[PDB]
Amino acid sequence: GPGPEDWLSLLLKLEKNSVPLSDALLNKLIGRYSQAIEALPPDKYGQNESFARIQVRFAELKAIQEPDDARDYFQMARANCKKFAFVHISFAQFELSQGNVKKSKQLLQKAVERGAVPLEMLEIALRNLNLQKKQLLSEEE
Repeated sequence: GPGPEDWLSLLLKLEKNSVPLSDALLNKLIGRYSQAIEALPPDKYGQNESFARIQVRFAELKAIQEPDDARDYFQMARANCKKFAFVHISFAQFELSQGNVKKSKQLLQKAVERGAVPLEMLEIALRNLNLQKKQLLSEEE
């Protein structure tokens, strides 16, 4: 069975081929991400960055499709991929978008306390939250 890097490569190609986006194409994409998650045991991949990207994208797609039921998918991604700062920032971004500023800050502070990496990404996110910006992270690379 293919690993997370092979699955992510297929999933990103499907996202590129799902333009212009529609409800039907969004449902198809979410379905394909669920198939990757069903095929990838989290106990083998907790330290895998491509696996963290798969779990985060599923949660982000669910936040578009049904924001009132997306929290559990961010909690799953954080439970499985806690090492990566971008996982915690994605959850904090979701909370911020829902108007839960206090929860967004607590998620970022807990990630700093628990040593999610890289630290710099978390400091930028905390600065942007304190500056009252809508996005914790801009078009960053």
